[PDB]
Amino acid sequence: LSAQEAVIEAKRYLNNAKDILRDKGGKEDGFYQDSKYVKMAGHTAYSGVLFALDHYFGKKTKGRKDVDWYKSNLAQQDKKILNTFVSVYEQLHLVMAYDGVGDAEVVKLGFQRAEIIIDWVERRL
Amino acid sequence: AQEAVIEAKRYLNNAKDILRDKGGKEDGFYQDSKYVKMAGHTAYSGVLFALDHYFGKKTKGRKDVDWYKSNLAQQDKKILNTFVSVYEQLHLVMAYDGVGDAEVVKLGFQRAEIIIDWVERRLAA
Repeated sequence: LSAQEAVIEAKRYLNNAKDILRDKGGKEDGFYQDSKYVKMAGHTAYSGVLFALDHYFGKKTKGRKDVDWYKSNLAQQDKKILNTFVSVYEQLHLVMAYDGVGDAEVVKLGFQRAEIIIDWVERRL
Repeated sequence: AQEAVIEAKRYLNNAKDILRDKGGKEDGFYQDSKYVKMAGHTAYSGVLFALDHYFGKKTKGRKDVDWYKSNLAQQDKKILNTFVSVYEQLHLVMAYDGVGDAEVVKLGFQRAEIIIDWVERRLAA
């Protein structure tokens, strides 16, 4: 993969996640009621963010890549984007992917934050 | 009495004041986690204060999140989901992890006022 193919794929995970919420999330009264699809959507969107960051940054020697690894790298580049990322981690990786909670307005914001990180990577590119 | 509702709102507004005065907001993120945590805990404790006054007492042990959820499930599902989102945003993301995405925090606080108004509005039934 290359600069822009990597960023395109990242954006496809995002749109796949939005598609999942739209089609299977069961939005009623501002909340996605079907928890398993909130988790799937959150995990997929988060993975899109990590795909973009995985390419934009580097490959790491010695062991698994956790939230800290991403935090270090962003913290050297752009504090706004780091903060945006920690917010995406909280909203997509923990609230959605782990807890299964889909407050639709909060989710929309969390995806806006993920798209900001993808579009950042693409701009820096 | 049911100035339980007023005291709940004092916690919420105190929480907003702490973020304004000590949260260190920058580029849309509160930079000082200490105060994000404090604000979150205070706002969340406000909501619990209104709830504790409406639902009263649990016969054995201490309350936790499951006690509030099962009490709210018997009452109304929109309000259940609203409270879960409060729990996610104010108790987990802010109070515990110290993450303050100001736009997201605002929604969390709107959800909290929704719950306090629901209490006020049931108690005057």
